[PDB]
Amino acid sequence: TCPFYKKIPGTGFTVDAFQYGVVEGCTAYFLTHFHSDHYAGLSKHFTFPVYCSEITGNLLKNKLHVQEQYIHPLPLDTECIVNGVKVVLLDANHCPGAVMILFYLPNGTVILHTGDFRADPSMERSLLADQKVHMLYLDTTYCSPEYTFPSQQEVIRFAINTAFEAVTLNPHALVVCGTYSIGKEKVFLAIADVLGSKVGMSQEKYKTLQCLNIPEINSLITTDMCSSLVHLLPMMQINFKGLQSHLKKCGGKYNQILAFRPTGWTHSNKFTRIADVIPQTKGNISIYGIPYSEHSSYLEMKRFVQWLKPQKIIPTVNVGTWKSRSTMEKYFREWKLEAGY
Ligand code: NI
Repeated sequence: TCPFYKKIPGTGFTVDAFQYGVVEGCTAYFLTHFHSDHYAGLSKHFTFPVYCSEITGNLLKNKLHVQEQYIHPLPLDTECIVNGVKVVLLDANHCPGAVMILFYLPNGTVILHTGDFRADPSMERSLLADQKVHMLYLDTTYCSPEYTFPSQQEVIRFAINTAFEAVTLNPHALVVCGTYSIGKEKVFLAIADVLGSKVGMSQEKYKTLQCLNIPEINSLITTDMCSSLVHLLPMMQINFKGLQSHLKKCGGKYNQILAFRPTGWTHSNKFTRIADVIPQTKGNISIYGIPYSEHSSYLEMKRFVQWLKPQKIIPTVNVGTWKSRSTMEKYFREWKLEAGY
């Protein structure tokens, strides 16, 4: 059944709750972003109102074939009334089109639902600065102090420098980047830009990217693989067997592959810096795991929450085990006692 952490009290609303059939008493289904664990269950047969960003609404229409009459896109940073309740969508700094949602309940309670987010100090100067938030539905993916990672900017600088050096030493090297969802587009776009190439990909992935309102996108991507020296492949194909295979397909146009796997966190984060990362190599193939995250680090999460000073925190991630739930509740109390709210 629909878990309590997907329901917004005092409303008929639910958040990211499309896989339970009809939820009894739901008058509006919000969708924070187009990732499959969140939209799971949506299709062309859905006949309830879906509230979301413009970009998520482009993906619902074009990729899932949800009918236009049930898609209600809202602008960001704008007070909107939905079924009698004032709401605001804020950028979540996750993937394209991802939002946080502010609900202003008739009784005076204010609720923030972060969806999936990567906390940033810039959020401290959004419409959130303007009133008190009583309850926080929090993306707790990385809520443990071991989870450190570099800035997105640091990681992109590493990738750009690595790729440019490799291709300038060997003009017959191919760059490949893995993907299995929207998000992390800066990785492959920044590398293709430094190399003066467009990125080449499948027709399915090109169609996905043409939904994202990225400026000048026609200048940056293509379905013509042969004209491109940055290829995108399914993340599943980013291994020695899949890459050797792919290289056969290019007809001796290339003699070397340099590949990127943008992971979340991986335990080499606890020891090594970005400047010191090394690839796995077999023959003429090298695979780099780079820690490009679209979720808050522990310290970014902690800073956001100590700034916001909520009265109550409801985790939405890692809620399935008693050990995880207890661990998280201990950190929340530490933060509250340190900051004095
Ligand atoms: Ni997500």
